Amino acid sequence: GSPRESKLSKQEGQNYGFFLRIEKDTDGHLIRVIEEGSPAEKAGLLDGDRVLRINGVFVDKEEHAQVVELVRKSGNSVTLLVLDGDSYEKAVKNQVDLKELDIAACSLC
Repeated sequence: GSPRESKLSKQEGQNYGFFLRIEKDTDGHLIRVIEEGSPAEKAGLLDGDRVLRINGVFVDKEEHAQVVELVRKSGNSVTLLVLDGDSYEKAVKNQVDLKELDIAACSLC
């Protein structure tokens, strides 16, 4: 499956509505527990998605704290490039260069 670009917006007094996790023996910055009615929910985030980029910044190899800090530094809007859990785990298995993944697609019909 393709990565997706999710554009989240929130107000002061709100959160985006998900947890970012590192899990034992699991690769990637994991999105977990999408809160009902949240910006994350509205923006198409899914449990098990990995965050590849935050506002264009490649974060797959960054430490958890630095990924969370980039979210904080983004303020009340943030663009996430995410990849679903199955596609991410297949990509790592297949030695796909995650840095080259982009949403741009174009086919002639």
